[PDB]
Amino acid sequence: LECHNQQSSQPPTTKTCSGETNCYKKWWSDHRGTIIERGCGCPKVKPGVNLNCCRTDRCNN
Repeated sequence: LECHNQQSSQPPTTKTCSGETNCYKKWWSDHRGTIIERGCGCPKVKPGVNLNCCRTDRCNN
């Protein structure tokens, strides 16, 4: 499964995951900025932080 890797405002980078056939994206705004991060798997959705789980390729962008 090929999903994105870049975070925050990085370039369009992807990578193949092994065993894991899922990817998720998490982001959260700060004082005067926005932090973004993606990866494979599906963590727990915590309150205050944005997170999205999907099973689509590069779905975590």
